[PDB]
Amino acid sequence: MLNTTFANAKFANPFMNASGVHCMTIEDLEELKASQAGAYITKSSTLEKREGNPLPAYVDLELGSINSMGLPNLGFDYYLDYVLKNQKENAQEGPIFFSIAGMSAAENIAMLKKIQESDFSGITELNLSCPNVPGKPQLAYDFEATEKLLKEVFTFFTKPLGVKLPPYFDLVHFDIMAEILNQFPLTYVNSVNSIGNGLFIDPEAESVVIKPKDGFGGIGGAYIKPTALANVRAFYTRLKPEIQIIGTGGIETGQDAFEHLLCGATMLQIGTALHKEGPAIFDRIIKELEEIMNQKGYQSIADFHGKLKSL
Amino acid sequence: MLNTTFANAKFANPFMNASGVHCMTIEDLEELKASQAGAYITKSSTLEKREGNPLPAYVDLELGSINSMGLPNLGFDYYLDYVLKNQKENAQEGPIFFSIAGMSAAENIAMLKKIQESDFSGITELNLSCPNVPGKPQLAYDFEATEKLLKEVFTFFTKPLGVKLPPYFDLVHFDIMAEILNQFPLTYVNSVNSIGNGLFIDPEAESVVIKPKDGFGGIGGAYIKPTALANVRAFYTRLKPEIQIIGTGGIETGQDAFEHLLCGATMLQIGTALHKEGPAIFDRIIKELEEIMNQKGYQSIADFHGKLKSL
Ligand SMILES: Cc1cc2nc3c(=O)[nH]c(=O)nc-3n(C[C@H](O)[C@H](O)[C@H](O)COP(=O)(O)O)c2cc1C
Ligand SMILES: Cc1cc2nc3c(=O)[nH]c(=O)nc-3n(C[C@H](O)[C@H](O)[C@H](O)COP(=O)(O)O)c2cc1C
Ligand SMILES: O=C(O)c1cc(=O)[nH]c(=O)[nH]1
Ligand SMILES: O=C(O)c1cc(=O)[nH]c(=O)[nH]1
Ligand SMILES: [Mg+2]
Ligand SMILES: [Mg+2]
Repeated sequence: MLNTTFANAKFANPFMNASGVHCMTIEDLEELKASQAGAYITKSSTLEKREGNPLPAYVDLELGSINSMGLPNLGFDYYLDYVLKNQKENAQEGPIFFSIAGMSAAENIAMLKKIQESDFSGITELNLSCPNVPGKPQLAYDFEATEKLLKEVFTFFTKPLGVKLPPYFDLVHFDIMAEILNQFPLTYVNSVNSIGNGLFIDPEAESVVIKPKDGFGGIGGAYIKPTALANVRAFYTRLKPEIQIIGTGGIETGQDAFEHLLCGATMLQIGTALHKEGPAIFDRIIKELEEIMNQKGYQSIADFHGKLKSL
Repeated sequence: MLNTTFANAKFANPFMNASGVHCMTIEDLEELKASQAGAYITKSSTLEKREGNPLPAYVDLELGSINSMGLPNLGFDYYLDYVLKNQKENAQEGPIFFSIAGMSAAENIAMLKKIQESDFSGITELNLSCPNVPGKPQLAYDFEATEKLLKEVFTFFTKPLGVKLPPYFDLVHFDIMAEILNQFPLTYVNSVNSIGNGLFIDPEAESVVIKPKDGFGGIGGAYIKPTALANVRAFYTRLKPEIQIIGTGGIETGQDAFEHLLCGATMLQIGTALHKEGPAIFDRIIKELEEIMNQKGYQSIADFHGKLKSL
């Protein structure tokens, strides 16, 4: 019922992990492969291995999560070797996704060049929105810098590429970004990364709950679903059909998934909920979405994809 | 216990209504005056009376609210005439706040000039963040336009003035805005207005829940507290001490209030919670905050104001 076509590839269902969650090591990735997830993506990588910010850096909240991980990752070479090797094996339905988050334009270009030259046949996700790198703002909030980077990327990168975007809150910003992105042979847009620089306080201790950046961190979970759905929908009505969408943000139940799909998302990523529940979440949410479809008499996602009604 | 000094004026407590909530008519305002609120503010006004966006425009949500009112208001002259006659009665402890949200820079300048020329002795709040007027983005997301407007404003406005700001999610943005604001003799900054252009969906009807702008509206309530607290704290550590802060966003309990004060807010505004509960909320939240202070052995807000601890 959930069979999905995305990036000219076929997936059993639209569910995936969100980059950064349960995808740090080969062991984590193999657990996602064994789960019911339709597809999975690697932790955003940098050219070299990176330690990350001081702990505590992640905290579970009643309405979601707050985090300032700081891009801890095992490095580009580590992830490229895993994907190449799981590619040669033909042991899964649908390609693996590879996320990169260079700490400079040159770094992103270097990793993209390596992917282009390698035998990698999967999908790449360029992260333009990490809100937890001290001194390095979200690139996608700088429209000029974003367009400049993408123009250089497309002068040589021919493989499937998507961009992970931060949430926008002004309609003109959606217009500007859509006009920048529509000029490229981009495969997809993934909205949204965490709501940047939020704060959570322990009132009894009168202090913040994470160590990095004086307690400021990316917000995920139920707190952000309204923003996530809005971003998915706003881009769905502005992007050229050639650019599909991956919806991310506040997905915990089949109903949350149904809502993202109504908005126009094709693939769906789970962050916070997966962090709390583990890979078993995929079997649960798949069953919940199928039940919603059964009650409505839908046998395919096409029966409601992007059909959100206005009043 | 809650006695507060703000804008060189004395207030019984820091609580106020948030502009837009329970402050449309003289009757609403008189009800706020009779309540236990330390101060109150008028609905943002425009030069001409406005009907507002088509209904339904406001919906109560489990985690907050979504709205696209569209600045319905009785017009600048209506509110000015009211505050001018009330001021003369000397019937309350502390000035009334007057909010303005002109459709254009020219409209804001015209209203500010009328306030300057009038005998108004209260406090004015310039709203640079309404996210619900079709085709009119939040001015405060355009740093150049914001600085330009404020420079003209201060060539003539000498009365107390604060600015209502939209939420920011990137530290560099707080730096830019702080640099801009610190060059002016502003009285305060009010963070934050609703999280703009969010979306809420009724999964059973497969439809949005508000009529304007295809269902996109400002988000308030529990959903936005992490963002609201972060904005209050980020400006508290960046603004010159002459510019105080009013904290707005997700305040429903004494604990929420305590958190805003710990961040650096001096006055506190309640929107969504007041919309749902009515003016009786002030008596409830005041007692909740005093109980928190009593348990901690605090006898004044100064005992913890801005004392949020980092790890
Ligand atoms: C602990 C943690 C680490 C994350 N790491 C990444 C990352 O490396 N790359 C990326 O694009 N997003 C990262 N994200 C953001 C997610 O991919 C996702 O966009 C976000 O958590 C919003 O989804 P949610 O509401 O399901 O949590 C991370 C989120 C969390 C909580
Ligand atoms: C129905 C409604 C009308 C509002 N009208 C205004 C307005 O005229 N001017 C303004 O500055 N803010 C307005 N706001 C925003 C609030 O003042 C407040 O910033 C927002 O709701 C965040 O606070 P909350 O979490 O307590 O709701 C409005 C909010 C709502 C829900
Ligand atoms: O690793 C991180 O800090 C991180 C990166 C990113 O893109 N998003 C997030 O929430 N955290
Ligand atoms: O009247 C409105 O639509 C409105 C104005 C504003 O500044 N904020 C908000 O949430 N609504
Ligand atoms: Mg599997
Ligand atoms: Mg009173």
